[PDB]
Amino acid sequence: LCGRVFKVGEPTYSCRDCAVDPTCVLCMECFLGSIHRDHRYRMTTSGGGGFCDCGDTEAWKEGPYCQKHE
Ligand SMILES: [Zn+2]
Ligand SMILES: [Zn+2]
Ligand SMILES: [Zn+2]
Repeated sequence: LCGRVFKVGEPTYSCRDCAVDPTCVLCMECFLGSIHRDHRYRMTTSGGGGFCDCGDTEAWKEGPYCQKHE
């Protein structure tokens, strides 16, 4: 699993099509290797803290894993 903890200023990505709720997010590496880069995504700059949800089926209605972690 990715598990990346976001640092100050780091971009986080959600998918408006696949996220189960708005707290479901991916780090940049997982987002760019995921199906969601072709979807309606939303980038929010992190203030630090929280973690990447790559791999969590309860976080994503489709495409829970990126190509690196699948
Ligand atoms: Zn990640
Ligand atoms: Zn990943
Ligand atoms: Zn998506």
